[PDB]
Amino acid sequence: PYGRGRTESGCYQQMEEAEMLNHCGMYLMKNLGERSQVSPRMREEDHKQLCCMQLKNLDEKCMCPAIMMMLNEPMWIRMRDQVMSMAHNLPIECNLMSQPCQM
Repeated sequence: PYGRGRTESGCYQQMEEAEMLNHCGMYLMKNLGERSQVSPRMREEDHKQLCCMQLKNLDEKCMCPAIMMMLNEPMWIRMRDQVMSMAHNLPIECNLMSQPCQM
């Protein structure tokens, strides 16, 4: 499902500047803390192309090691515990972190 590859600050720093896994996070963070209570039909955006977008703006080497740091930003701590697995196949189905970093 993942790999092992540590390194100093890099892609992460380029991530905040190009918050790639920030919008795809809201979709996963929309049930992590949102008044499910809904009078009308429903309501909920979908940014799966805005993440798969900037994710490309990043390097193919930032599509695995960076993600880790993505869930370390000032918006991914405990609520990310869910966006962790959710954003584990989202970036893979895009070929971002499919299986780049291995053992």
